[PDB]
Amino acid sequence: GWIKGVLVRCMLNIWGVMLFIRLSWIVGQAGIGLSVLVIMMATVVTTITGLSTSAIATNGFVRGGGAYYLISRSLGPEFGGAIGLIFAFANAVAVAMYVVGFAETVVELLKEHSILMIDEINDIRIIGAITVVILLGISVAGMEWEAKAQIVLLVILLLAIGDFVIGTFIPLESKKPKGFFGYKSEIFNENFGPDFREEETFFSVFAIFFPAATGILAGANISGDLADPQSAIPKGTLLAILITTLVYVGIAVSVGSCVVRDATGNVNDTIVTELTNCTSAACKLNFDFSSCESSPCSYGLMNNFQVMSMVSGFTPLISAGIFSATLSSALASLVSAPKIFQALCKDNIYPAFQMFAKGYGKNNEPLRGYILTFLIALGFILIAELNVIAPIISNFFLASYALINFSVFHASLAKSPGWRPAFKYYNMWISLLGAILCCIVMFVINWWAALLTYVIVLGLYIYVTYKKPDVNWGSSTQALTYLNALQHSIRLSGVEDHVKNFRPQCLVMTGAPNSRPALLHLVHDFTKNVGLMICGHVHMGPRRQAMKEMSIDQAKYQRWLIKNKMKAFYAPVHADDLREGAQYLMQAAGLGRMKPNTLVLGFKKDWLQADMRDVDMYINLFHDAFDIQYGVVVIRLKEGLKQGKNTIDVWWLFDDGGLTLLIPYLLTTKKKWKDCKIRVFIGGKINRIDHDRRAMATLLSKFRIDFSDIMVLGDINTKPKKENIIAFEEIIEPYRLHEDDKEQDIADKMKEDEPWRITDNELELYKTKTYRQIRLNELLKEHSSTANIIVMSLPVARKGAVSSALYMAWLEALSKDLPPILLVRGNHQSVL
Amino acid sequence: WIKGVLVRCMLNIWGVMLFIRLSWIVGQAGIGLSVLVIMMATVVTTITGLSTSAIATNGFVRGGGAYYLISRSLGPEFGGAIGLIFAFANAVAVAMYVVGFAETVVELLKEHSILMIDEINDIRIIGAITVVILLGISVAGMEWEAKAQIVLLVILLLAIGDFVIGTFIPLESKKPKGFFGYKSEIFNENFGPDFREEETFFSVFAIFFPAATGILAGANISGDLADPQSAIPKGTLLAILITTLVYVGIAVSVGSCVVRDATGNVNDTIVTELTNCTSAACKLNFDFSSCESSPCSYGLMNNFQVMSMVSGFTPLISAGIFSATLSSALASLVSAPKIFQALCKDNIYPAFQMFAKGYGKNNEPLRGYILTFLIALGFILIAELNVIAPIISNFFLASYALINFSVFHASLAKSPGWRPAFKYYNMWISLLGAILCCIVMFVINWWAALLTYVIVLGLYIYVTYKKPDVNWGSSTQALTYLNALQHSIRLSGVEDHVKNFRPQCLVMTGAPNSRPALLHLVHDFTKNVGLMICGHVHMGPRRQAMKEMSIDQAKYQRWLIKNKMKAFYAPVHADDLREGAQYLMQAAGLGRMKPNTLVLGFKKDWLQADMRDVDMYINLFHDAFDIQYGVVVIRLKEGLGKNTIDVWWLFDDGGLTLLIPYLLTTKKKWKDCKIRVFIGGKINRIDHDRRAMATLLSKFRIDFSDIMVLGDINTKPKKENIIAFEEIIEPYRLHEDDKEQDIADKMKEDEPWRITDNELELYKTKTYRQIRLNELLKEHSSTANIIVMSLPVARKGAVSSALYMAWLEALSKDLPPILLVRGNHQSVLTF
Ligand SMILES: NS(=O)(=O)c1cc(C(=O)O)c(NCc2ccco2)cc1Cl
Ligand SMILES: NS(=O)(=O)c1cc(C(=O)O)c(NCc2ccco2)cc1Cl
Repeated sequence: GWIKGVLVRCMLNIWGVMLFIRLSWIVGQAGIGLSVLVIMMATVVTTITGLSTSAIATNGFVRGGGAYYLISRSLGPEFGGAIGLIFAFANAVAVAMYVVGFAETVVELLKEHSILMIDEINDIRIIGAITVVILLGISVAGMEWEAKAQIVLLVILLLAIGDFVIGTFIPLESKKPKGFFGYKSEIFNENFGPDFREEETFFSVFAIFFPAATGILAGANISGDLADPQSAIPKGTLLAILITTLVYVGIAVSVGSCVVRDATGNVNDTIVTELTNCTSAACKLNFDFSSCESSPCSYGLMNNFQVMSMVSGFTPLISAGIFSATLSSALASLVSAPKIFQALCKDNIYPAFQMFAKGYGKNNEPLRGYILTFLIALGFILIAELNVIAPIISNFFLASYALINFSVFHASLAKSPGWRPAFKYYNMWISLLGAILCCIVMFVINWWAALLTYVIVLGLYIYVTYKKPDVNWGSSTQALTYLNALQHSIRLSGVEDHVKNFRPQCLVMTGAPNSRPALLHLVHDFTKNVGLMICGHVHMGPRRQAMKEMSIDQAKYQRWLIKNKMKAFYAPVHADDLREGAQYLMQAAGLGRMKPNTLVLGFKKDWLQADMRDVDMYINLFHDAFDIQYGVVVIRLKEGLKQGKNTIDVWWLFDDGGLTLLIPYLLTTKKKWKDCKIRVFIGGKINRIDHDRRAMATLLSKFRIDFSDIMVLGDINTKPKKENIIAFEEIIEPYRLHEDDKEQDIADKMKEDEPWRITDNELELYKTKTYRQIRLNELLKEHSSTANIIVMSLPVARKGAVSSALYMAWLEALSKDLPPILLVRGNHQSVL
Repeated sequence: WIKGVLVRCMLNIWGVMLFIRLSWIVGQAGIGLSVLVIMMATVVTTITGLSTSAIATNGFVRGGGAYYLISRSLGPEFGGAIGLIFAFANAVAVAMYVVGFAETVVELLKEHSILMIDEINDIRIIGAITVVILLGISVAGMEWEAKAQIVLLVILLLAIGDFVIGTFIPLESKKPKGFFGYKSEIFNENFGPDFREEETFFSVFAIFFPAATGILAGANISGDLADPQSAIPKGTLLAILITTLVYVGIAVSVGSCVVRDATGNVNDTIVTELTNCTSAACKLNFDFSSCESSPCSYGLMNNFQVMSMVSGFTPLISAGIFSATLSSALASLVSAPKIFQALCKDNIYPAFQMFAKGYGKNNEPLRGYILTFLIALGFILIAELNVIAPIISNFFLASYALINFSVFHASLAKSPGWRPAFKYYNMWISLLGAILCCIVMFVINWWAALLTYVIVLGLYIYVTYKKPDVNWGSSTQALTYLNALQHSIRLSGVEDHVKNFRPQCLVMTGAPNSRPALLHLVHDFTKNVGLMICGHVHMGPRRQAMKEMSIDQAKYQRWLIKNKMKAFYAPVHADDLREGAQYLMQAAGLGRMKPNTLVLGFKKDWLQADMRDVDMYINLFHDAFDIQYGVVVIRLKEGLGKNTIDVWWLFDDGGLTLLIPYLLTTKKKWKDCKIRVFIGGKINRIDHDRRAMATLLSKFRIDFSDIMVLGDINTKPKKENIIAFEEIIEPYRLHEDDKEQDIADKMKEDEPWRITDNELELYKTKTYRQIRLNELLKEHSSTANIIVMSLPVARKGAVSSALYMAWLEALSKDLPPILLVRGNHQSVLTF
């Protein structure tokens, strides 16, 4: 593997302009020990983030290529996106940092040669604009060029830092005008001072140093391909942070022991005999610093930001090295950030940003993404001063690192993916501690900008929480949502008591979900968010071709159920007939306590023109649903289409456990039937109108129906009319067995060859039930004609007590021409 | 309803800070700043009131505990978080009110002549004694809790009436101090902001926020209302409206009545003299000099009896302070232990369970009492007032911020039980309120805010998965049930194609109490990578089936959740085992969580059992294969080199034979694996087949120890094993050649399962292969933790069930735990 390549790229990202152009003021403002402290703290947080991103790279997404899929699925759909935004924005503003550094170095280069000084902020702005022009011109195309240029340039950078540690080794009297002393002992003692002359504090110089150590995420996940991408990249990058920390400590100590804080650029201010009062760094010598305690100093350590780069020997090589380092870091940042934006746009967790992904050229680079990154980077370039801008970039890098640490901690704690340890010091608690320390430290720097950072993080969490995108868990890593669903189902199965909640769970026995859409919508009304709907389908046919047909039907009808705004589980079964497959579904479907407890059938509207064997299976389906204590709900809709305008009439005619009252109430809460007034109809005696009405009203207050009105009807149990019974017997006539007219042997033959014939004996035996059904239909047409939905208790009979033709004729006569009617019968156990 | 809970809420909110500190606050801060402080505290309290109003209007009829309301509406995690924070806030607020009462008592002693010691220590001793007497009243005060509160409210309104009457009554003795009734001349000097001795705008707000607290404690905590859905919103919100405006009124009247600098001395009664005095002190003649140059002792700044100086009949006003403070303390000491015991009974904190127990007429926690009134005395030791007040303010702000953020989070993420339907509620209002609470939480104190942030974050981390690991703790099914709904829908909506294959097992063992080791072995390779459904076919009468199935389901699910098994007990009712297994294979599971493999224990004692049962058990194999399922036949011994998991790969069945050992290895008990993969290949360059199988293994991430290629299969075994097999199958063998044709025909049609001599002659090579494989397993794999071999398979009706089970018994005769695995041709590197 190219541990060499990863090392050189991570180094070149760290070894930028903040590496060696500001450390002079870092040690001049603070001292030796305090600079060592800030370097060590930046090292601690950087190595915690390095261990975190090492845990990202080596395991959990070892096979997975690319940064963003790994950071998303190996962590969580929520956690990856925020990291992407903040770290991309941090790179975008780092571009501004490094071009400002190049610009101020160019200003210093021009100042000595130029006879006059143009506006300094304007000079920095125009030079930075030109540098970003070169940056984009390089970043249009080419990656092997940077892959070689990094190895080309790291040697020159090491030569530059060697020139720093060697320029003091050669002293010179011409170097004495500037306050230069060669590795003297007094300088280190002078510079080991904990609080110093500049008003800025410790956390200020912490911000001034911190972005230099940032950028380690580039080689771990942002880096892609480059031969071996795993199992040795973490060790190489960790070694990179370690060696950068060692060289930072070395150069800080060397510069602190090198040069005194304030200096006078003159041959004067040298005292022949003054051993007392220690005016300069060299107390007995006092070569340079005198009379500049209150006067501004031209070439001071803290007063001049770049004195170490000017007083180092062979300084043109230093000047070239500054350009090389800052341009290399700028190229790295500006090839990173736009592709980060484009990657998050392509994954489209946030469709509001999705159009930024362009892929204009042969490479997938975003042209409009390049323009947007150019604009925002130049916007931060508009601030031509580096001292206050550097904390801003520090804030977003350190915040992104804190989010990475907390994401790694949450991934280790939850371990929804594989997420092996596969690392030394893989501990999640140390990552949590690093994240907390990062949060506090980010706060201490620029409390207002920090508060805006928490605001942005909370807003990102707010957006990603309510909106669940089928991006990474949805594509190629469905194991995450599978395990979440499995864990939630196991948790649900752990509840001890089920008697508290009836929880209406429906098994809709409609074969084709695309067919009968209004009935599926009506079922979805009462089970949308209160219960489980399972749209069963019994596929009969050859068993050899059964499995492929069932699979393709599952795919197609599940796509249909998801496309329409429904929450249904398509469950297909293979059986010889309807009854066997329905038995399969009713006794076996569901997981744990997500098992259907009501059976929902559509009214068989073609029972007149269908074979009576199918009607027998329909009625026996009613009966063996009642055997398993299911609740039968029969829906008869005009399929040529529901609108809620006035009322939803409920006809409480039987105590079925309260299902026929529970379903209408669940209809009201869906905001489609919000403007619908429940008007319960009950059957009581004329003398008992007040008692029944009052008790029923209290019973609804127990169901919390909040009835509009309750009307008691004495019209039931009367002879319906001459016409309606005529129509009923005309409906019966094709299936009626006229045993009176036929001979007894002929009647027995016609009964045995077709046992579904309705006879004259049980027609007169069940006369009162038939008259009750017809009378109820008359009352429905009179009182419930203007109603959105009608709910009544469906009639039942003992198994074999009635012919199937008679039972379906009762169901047809009861619901003849009404609006959508919902005949409900429930198991006798209470639903409260 | 209104007056039942308004009295309690007004007693709670009108506390110690109404009387002694309001004058001081409107002295340090101007009247404009006092109005700003009271108004913005009112904004915070009203936002919390709308949040808790939505919480109460969430659709459950009556919840006893307000914490339990938070729990059933938002969830166990947030419910526990607000419960703990609010309980601690009430516990420390009890100490605050005790310190306030002790302050009034000690400064009344200073009003009198008797003073035992320095007033600072007198605060400590009086606070301790008052904690003792409040314990004496606290244990059982049912008549004091209900009957005395209306009297206390009457006394409090009486006291505020005397305050107004005192504002409207000038007197000569009030003239040396600051007292000028409702005049602009001192309103001019008093309007200005005059902060003194390190005081800031947020510090006076930090001590003022204790006054506007406990809006939940007054009415919502008790949970005894005629209309809990509707009276709770009107009980609190209107109370705030009848509270804070009264506050504002005082903030005006004091600012209009008493001067910012008042000399207690009677010496500086200036004669009517022509002196300018641009300061408002001499606008009316009395100078109030030398109290601003030197330390002062009166005038909204250096005294707190200035409000008592305003009001006549000062015993009545002092009784007003006493009644208000003790009523607030009594409300807090009732609120906190009840919520704390509800936390323990909800089992969110297992270590806290010892606090739950209590005895009495109504069960109350004595452990909670002793801990709260111990930490109260711990805060009594800090006698300094404006240091106690900020930490109670911070903790109440923590409770309110957590409430608002949790309500907003439940509204945002579309939580399952979220239909509040409150008259005027907005989720954005709650979010803004939580943000404002966090900001003003920080600004008043940084270390306290940091400690609160770190403790609530640690609590959130603890309740993430450590508590939902086994027992999440919610006794309400809904927050679980509907939740799984979306997740199963979250599983159903994804287009998995055939890319995602997971081991989804349908174990067929009727009694999970029997064969626990087999269930553990199945759980080993399906713990976190698939679905495991233990299925039971209940045989018996149909009439008593449902109750028997319900009892068995409850018992076996409790057993499966007690032992660390993640399984679903799925019972089906059928006449025979084959029909129930067909039910479970066809229909069990929902969405993408449907069984993919069939797990069958090896039918030991099949020699003793009737051959019809063996025939049905064998027909289970052929039914599973038809529905395209995978069959594993574990012959784990039920009595319970080095550690090794041997894999004999003799057939290409979709890689399940290799997938099962890999899933075994990624477990704690099988961490040491040393997988040895044996394969049968014809005699050739062995290394070719070895490296091809090695590449196929490296696809599976198996980390093999060695692939051994053995060609000793397909040879005649030893004669001992063959005759042993012959004696095994002898009782079930129809010797058609030995006997006559018609006896054989009678025995065949009577017993179709009899194995003929023709089946033995046809399948001689297969039988020899099975018994030779058994010899090879004994020779090569005698010492191993697990053996996994491809399952023998025959076409339907080709072999008798006796011969088939004799093959399965001969193959696995005296071996370690052996799994005979056959899979559908699906899992070709798809996992
Ligand atoms: N309401 S119905 O009688 O016309 C009806 C109709 C159907 C239906 O076929 O849609 C159905 N599904 C079972 C099935 C058979 C073939 C495919 O699915 C069930 C019923 Cl009850
Ligand atoms: N693996 S087995 O053949 O010995 C077996 C064994 C059992 C078993 O009895 O545990 C079982 N349960 C079904 C049942 C019927 C009546 C009671 O349970 C099913 C099977 Cl396949």
